[PDB]
Amino acid sequence: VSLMEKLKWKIKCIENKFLNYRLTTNETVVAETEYGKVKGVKRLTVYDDSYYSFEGIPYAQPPVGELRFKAPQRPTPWDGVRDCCNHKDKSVQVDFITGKVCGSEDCLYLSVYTNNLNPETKRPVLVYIHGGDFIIGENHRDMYGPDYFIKKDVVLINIQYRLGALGFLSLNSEDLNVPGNAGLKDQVMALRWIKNNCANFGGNPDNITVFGESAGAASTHYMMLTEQTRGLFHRGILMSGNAICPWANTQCQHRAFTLAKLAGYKGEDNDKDVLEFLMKAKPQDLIKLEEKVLTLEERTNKVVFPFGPTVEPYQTADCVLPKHPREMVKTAWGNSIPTMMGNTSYEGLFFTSILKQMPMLVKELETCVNFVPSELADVERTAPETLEMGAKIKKAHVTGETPTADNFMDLCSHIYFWFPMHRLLQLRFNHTSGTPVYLYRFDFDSEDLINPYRIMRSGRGVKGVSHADELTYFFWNQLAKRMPKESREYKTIERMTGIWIQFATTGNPYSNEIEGMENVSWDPIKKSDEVYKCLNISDELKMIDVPEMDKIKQWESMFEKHRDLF
Repeated sequence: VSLMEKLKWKIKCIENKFLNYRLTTNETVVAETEYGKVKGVKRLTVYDDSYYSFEGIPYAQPPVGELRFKAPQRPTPWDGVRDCCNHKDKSVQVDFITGKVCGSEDCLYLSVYTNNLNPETKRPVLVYIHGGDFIIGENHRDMYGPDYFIKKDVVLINIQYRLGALGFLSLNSEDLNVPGNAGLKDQVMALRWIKNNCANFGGNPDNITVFGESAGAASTHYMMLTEQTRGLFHRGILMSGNAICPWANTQCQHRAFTLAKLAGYKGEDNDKDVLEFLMKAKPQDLIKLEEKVLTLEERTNKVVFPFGPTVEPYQTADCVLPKHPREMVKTAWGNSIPTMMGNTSYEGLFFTSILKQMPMLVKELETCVNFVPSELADVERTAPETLEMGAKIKKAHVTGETPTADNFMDLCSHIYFWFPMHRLLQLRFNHTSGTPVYLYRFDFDSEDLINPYRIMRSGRGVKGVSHADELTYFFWNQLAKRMPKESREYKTIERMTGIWIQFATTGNPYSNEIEGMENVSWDPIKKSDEVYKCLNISDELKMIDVPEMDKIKQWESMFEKHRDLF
């Protein structure tokens, strides 16, 4: 991120602070929770809608001291009224713009928003789990403002969960009670809080929808797979990701020692001594060093992040992932709830600035062997069969004589998003009883309204609908502005929030009340479908054959002689 962009961001931060003051009213309100009373405040939006805001509701004990690296524990109840009129800190992380460590270990909070605390009818509850690769993100309204959803009669809840090594350390030794996935266990505890408390805010505990984007989509999927959450919610929406994406989990049990060593540990590699050192470390030090943890071998093998969701090495009471997610799909309770899945029309445009920093990456398209699924490839990636599989990937994405950066980004859309979605759909049809799954494709391009992710990819002036570009149409953020009612952007806000709310309400995303949806016949995907249909969201709403299907089929063809692994 350039120094000019950093200055513009700082300016936006300050301006956003004073806008948020002007949007605060003097009306506060008290609501009940199982742990004690909370005070919220009525806020305005720039469109002059209003909503009651409760931020900083604890769903777990602060995971500090001996609770670091442990599963979340239930919070301590209080007498009196807890002030929830301001946000709490985010989980310790490297700030995506400034490059500096920020946040706090005291981060296990959720925020609840509704336009009416005493409505005449119990309301759909929508629960957003943010993305950020399990290493960044927050529920702060400078990125996740509820301003668009609260136009309608729903309850919206935005959770936090532990990130990085603090959320995802895993150790093999059963005696230490650090099996992994603390951050997913935070999500479980938040979902339990929501089921038990949403009625106090006007919500319907029999009608909860969980949704998330990127790592938040993998998280939502993990919440639909684990027995820990069986029956806690009733619809799921996976936006640009799922739990069988290659980036969504890793076996990180040996990496705690490496982190400890980077942080000054002088002892031997045994879990007990490694843990005692890590329990004494400053959390900023651990998070700052995480970028150095992956070894030369792991980088060679394209491991993306050192710490993340993992298959837990032994069983505990709070265990979230007892087997690989592909195996968990086969018995998952969430296969039996209405599900919606989708991606943007140019996911891989996310990698724009990486390709600018490392132009030589395009040389990987010469043979494409490094993109062959690891379960199909020989270790050296020199076997004739592996070369043949790489050639099939190359045919799918290299459209001209010389591979280009755009070819690379198109490949990225498939390896990270479309192909795992296809593999999940096909796996799941073998373990569900007709519960519907609906596909969307977000294909609306604008630079008149943006979100901070565009700054990350150095995406100013870049055309195309990148990963995370849809979040602009769901959440207010500090870069947003009021848009005219007749503008294409305003209409897209209404359509996206409208479709999500309609799906959350009924489990069917179609409604004749959404502008431009009147002539839409949106069927879910059937086991017998050879070509997926999706609702393509552009300036118009249209059912189409998924344009990516041909390339999806070319990826699938690598498994023709290895169908047991598909």
